[PDB]
Amino acid sequence: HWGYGKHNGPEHWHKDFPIAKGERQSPVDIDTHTAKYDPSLKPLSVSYDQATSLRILNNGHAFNVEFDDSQDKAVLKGGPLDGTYRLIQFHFHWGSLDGQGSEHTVDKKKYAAELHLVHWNTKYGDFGKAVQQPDGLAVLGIFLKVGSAKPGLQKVVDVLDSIKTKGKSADFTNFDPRGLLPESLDYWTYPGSLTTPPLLECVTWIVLKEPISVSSEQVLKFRKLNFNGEGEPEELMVDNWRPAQPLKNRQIKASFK
Ligand SMILES: N#Cc1ccc(S(N)(=O)=O)cc1
Ligand SMILES: N#Cc1ccc(S(N)(=O)=O)cc1
Ligand SMILES: OC[C@H]1O[C@@H](O)[C@H](O)[C@@H](O)[C@@H]1O
Ligand SMILES: OC[C@H]1O[C@@H](O)[C@H](O)[C@@H](O)[C@@H]1O
Ligand SMILES: OC[C@H]1O[C@H](O)[C@H](O)[C@@H](O)[C@@H]1O
Ligand SMILES: [Zn+2]
Repeated sequence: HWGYGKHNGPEHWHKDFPIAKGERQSPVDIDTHTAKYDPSLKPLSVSYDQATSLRILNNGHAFNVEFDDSQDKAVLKGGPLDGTYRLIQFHFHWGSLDGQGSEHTVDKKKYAAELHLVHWNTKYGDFGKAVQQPDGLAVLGIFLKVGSAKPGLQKVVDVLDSIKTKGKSADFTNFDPRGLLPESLDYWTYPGSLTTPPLLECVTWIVLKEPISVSSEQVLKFRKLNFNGEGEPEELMVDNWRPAQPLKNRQIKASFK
């Protein structure tokens, strides 16, 4: 199956997922000089005060923190979005070393990691139906740089030893995703895709300009996870990022002048 290694990584995905060479693939490089302020963007609303986290899962590619999406609790609205988008999960992509790990790049610069908060458009009723629609998903992307520790991340870090291998999960109730945000909600936005197979072209990307800082110790613990299952030869879960894809017939819009 697909992965990130030399033999099943991003350069191979197109053989089973031909949309990998499609017209609005993600991630992309964000050229900050060509991005244009867009006055048509409405204020962005990240409304996570009633979020209900449930569980954390090592799925063999990353770890997902899953939320109750059975009703409107944690939602994302405004900005480029038409309607209400419910938070379903978040996960990260990261590197083997601090100089790489992000999926999006900013003027070609790679960050140490990238957080994706994944939301689906409630007009479509369920996630599976949303991923059959051009505007089915919205992903809020946040860059991580290494510096001071992020207190709102430490609970995540500290549970990772209990989900080291593929298929392991743990209870992860009462986690507040608001502690993962930076101060500013300035962002870039463009239409794109899932960055992992099945690579579906359903996503409105909203990428925050301000990174969060995490400590070296925090990201080092991400890198102790395993891609493999229990009992199998250890393959450290590192470099689980897709490189930037061609922009093609797209423009990146900025929320800020
Ligand atoms: N054996 C094998 C194998 C290699 C690559 C992939 S792909 N196209 O999903 O990256 C799948 C299976
Ligand atoms: N199913 C699914 C799925 C959800 C989000 C993403 S991402 N890396 O574009 O946020 C990838 C796959
Ligand atoms: O426990 C994590 C978070 O869960 C939410 O449902 C609560 O309303 C918040 O007050 C709390 O910070
Ligand atoms: O035709 C002019 C228009 O070109 C488009 O490509 C830009 O997105 C708009 O901002 C601009 O007003
Ligand atoms: O908030 C997420 C998790 O943080 C810590 O692991 C707590 O001990 C646990 O009870 C909680 O589920
Ligand atoms: Zn992702």
